[PDB]
Amino acid sequence: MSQATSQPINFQVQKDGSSEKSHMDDYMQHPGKVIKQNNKYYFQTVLNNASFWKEYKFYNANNQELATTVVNDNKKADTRTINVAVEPGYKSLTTKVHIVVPQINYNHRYTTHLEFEKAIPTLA
Ligand code: COH
Repeated sequence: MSQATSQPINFQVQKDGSSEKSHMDDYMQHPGKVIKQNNKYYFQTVLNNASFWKEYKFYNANNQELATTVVNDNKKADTRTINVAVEPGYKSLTTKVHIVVPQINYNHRYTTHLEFEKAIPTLA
């Protein structure tokens, strides 16, 4: 068995090398969610046009890997809900994504940074 507690958390995806909004921010839903599940913490986020995201990896500011788990795939809406393993106090994530839109031959790898509105909290 598992027990889980959650609250909303907002964020903005910003450009590599910059504090500017990345257009990647438009491809994730807002706000996200922080979940505490069996004393483990997740940032739960919804990817828009999920079919375009060929690969994605998340890291903390110190380059540690943050495992992801798929919790929903909605074919009709073309969305994917994922949990990203995080820890209380995290303020930003680095993301590396491989985006492919084959009808327009768009095929690119990007690094961005996802900035939480406040640090991931401790939850009860
Ligand atoms: C998951 C995020 C994501 C998706 C789904 C996506 C899918 C799509 C898509 C779908 C049909 C279209 C028409 C575009 C069109 C563009 N993308 Co993106 N790209 C995305 C993340 C990026 C990133 C990252 C950049 C680099 C600049 C930035 O905004 O961070 C980018 C840059 C662009 C640029 C160059 C402008 C620049 O500032 O360099 C065009 C044009 N785009 N891309």
